[PDB]
Amino acid sequence: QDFVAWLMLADAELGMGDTTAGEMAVQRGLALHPGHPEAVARLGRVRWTQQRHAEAAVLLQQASDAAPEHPGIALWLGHALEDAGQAEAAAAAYTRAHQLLPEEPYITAQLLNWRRRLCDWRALDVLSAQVRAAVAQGVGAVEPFAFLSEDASAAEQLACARTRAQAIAASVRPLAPTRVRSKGPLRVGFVSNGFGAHPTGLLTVALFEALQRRQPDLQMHLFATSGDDGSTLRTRLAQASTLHDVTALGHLATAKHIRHHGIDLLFDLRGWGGGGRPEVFALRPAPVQVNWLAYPGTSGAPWMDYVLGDAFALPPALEPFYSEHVLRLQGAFQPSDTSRVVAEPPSRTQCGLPEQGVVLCCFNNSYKLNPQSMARMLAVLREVPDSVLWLLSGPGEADARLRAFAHAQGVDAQRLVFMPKLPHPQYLARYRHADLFLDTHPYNAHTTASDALWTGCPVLTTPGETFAARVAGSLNHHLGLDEMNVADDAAFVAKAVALASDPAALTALHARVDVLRRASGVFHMDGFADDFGALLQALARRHGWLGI
Ligand SMILES: CC(=O)N[C@@H]1[C@@H](O)[C@H](O)[C@@H](CO)O[C@@H]1CP(=O)(O)OP(=O)(O)OC[C@H]1O[C@@H](n2ccc(=O)[nH]c2=O)[C@H](O)[C@@H]1O
Ligand SMILES: [Mn+2]
Repeated sequence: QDFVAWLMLADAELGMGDTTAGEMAVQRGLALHPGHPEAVARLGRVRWTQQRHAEAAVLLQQASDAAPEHPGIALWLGHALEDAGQAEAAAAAYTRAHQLLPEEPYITAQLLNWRRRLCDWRALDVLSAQVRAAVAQGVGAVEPFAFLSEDASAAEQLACARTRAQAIAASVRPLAPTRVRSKGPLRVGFVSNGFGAHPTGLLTVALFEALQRRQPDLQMHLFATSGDDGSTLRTRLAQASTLHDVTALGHLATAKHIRHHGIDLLFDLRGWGGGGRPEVFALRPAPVQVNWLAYPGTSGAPWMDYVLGDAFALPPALEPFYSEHVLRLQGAFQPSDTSRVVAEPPSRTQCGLPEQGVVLCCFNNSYKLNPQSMARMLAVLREVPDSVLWLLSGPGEADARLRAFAHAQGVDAQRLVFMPKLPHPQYLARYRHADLFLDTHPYNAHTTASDALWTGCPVLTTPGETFAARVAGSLNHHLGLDEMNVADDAAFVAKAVALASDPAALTALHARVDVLRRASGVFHMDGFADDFGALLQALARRHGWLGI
């Protein structure tokens, strides 16, 4: 007959992963004091872990109303609103929560991440500062993936990453160590939530296909942390490897499953950004663990032996900012699905383009569209009379905010065009109307840059000082397109303008993109598989492998 105790014990089930016996406890808490903000909020947290995202928000909105000053409620409400797909309302609650506890960094950082997603730039500079300070001070549980959006050095990214990795490591007891097998075929494993219609699957599929044909001595094992999505990608990946569906397994069981298969080299294709699975790596189920492709920066993690980069994206000057030992592929670090035949799109009109005019384009998640990147794109529009800027439609009112900024920047708002979300092949097809792709800084197009070039659309970029800001530049460089890697904003604006105001030169550059996309190594997955396989083998011998 004890109220406080019920919620306290309901919390103990949560914490230990007890949705069902935890709900019995919360419900009985509500049967003593019905409508009490502390229980009403808690019931909404149940529904939320049970994945009843919409009922959660209805309940958490009650509490919030019953106590608009309770910061924990304000915050919990926001998560539910977010996970219920209500972007704008979600950012309002974090805005309130931040205002209730102006100096709680944990909240500031989630606030910042949501504003960037909605292209809401109010007091952006102050929030960015507060997040970076929090990284400095070790506080805030800033997430390394979110941090990539900030203009922060490689030194700051390492701080963020390694603090985060160290907190996780302190809560985890690694599996007993093991060594790379001495003899026999190498077992190489990759952990990922994106084996299907997602960037990781999309980038790695033709590569796994080539490895299957060309590197018979390496056994590729995919550990998929997501179920089968019906995509040809997922099916092709399963056909080109041994795919283990470990969706549903906890961290410990996933790590145990990897160990069960005696994986020699384990690759994190998550990496710091997915649902996670970070403790799966903290458990050290494989003797050599490699950060590659998925997370574009250092893991900062004591459980990660290596990072796999390339000479341009991960140049020598950048090595000290990586906790891992750095390995490099001979060409670009990024593979791609060179089996794609880009289809033909609907007419320009049907894609919301004017029938005439240069179409500048930047397809990229909203959080990469920062003021600096937008402003240099708007500058090109201002200098080139009939051009247009093509963007992906973003969440909530992001599109309207960009429109207003275009106006504020002296550009007719209607010269922005927003592509709705489209299955991959239809989206890829859109590039055939694109004249020039304008990269963002400091977080480049990554998968979208690969898409553009594969279709034949040039990418203009300003290689920066962190790996995430040199990816597009690495593709350009390995393709041979160095004139498309330029020094700074002024040079980026001047280059996009020289090209857009001269349609013959722009056409010549499309023809040059086409020759180089045929000739260069960037899009030869046979040679990528050879180089990848040889690296894997050399790395395994360095750890005792005596070969097949
Ligand atoms: C792989 C990589 O280099 N970067 C990581 C990726 O590995 C990771 O798993 C993901 C998790 O956050 O973060 C970035 C993705 P990143 O590489 O940044 O790729 P994004 O720009 O997020 O691209 C999303 C994907 O959706 C496709 N698209 C987009 C819009 C549309 O309407 N239709 C469509 O098909 C694009 O081809 C792209 O492949
Ligand atoms: Mn298995």
